[PDB]
Amino acid sequence: NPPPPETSNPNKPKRQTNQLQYLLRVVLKTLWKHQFAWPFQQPVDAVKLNLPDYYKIIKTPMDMGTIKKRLENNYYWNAQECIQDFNTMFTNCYIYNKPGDDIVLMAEALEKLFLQKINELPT
Ligand SMILES: COc1ccc2c(c1)C=C1c3c(ccc(OC)c3O2)C(=O)N1C
Repeated sequence: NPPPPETSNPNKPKRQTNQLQYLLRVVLKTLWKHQFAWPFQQPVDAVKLNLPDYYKIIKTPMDMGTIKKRLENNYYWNAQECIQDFNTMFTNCYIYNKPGDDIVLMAEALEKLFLQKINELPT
């Protein structure tokens, strides 16, 4: 396994915004409880899951456990930065797999719920 994505970085500028607060309290914590959330709650363990090709294909890994810790650590500058991490997580799934796979059906449903929840954010 590669090292997991960082969740802290002292020289990176931090910020707390209403939208980032909402992304943790509402968006992530709601997605987390979905029946299809479990494959996305932690970095992919290529050794445990027997996916030796995973990090040969996926060069910008991301998962909701990392995102949750980044939100809790006020790692992001703005909501768009966190939204980009969700989008990276979803697109990684589509890239590593192919249409119709169970894991892709799961990501497709989670992506639709995610878009529903970020359609309107606080001001
Ligand atoms: C307990 O956490 C788990 C357990 C098994 C899981 C995953 C995470 C997450 C996966 C995953 C993918 C592809 C194949 C796969 O299994 C063949 C798979 O399995 C994939 O793209 N992601 C994100």
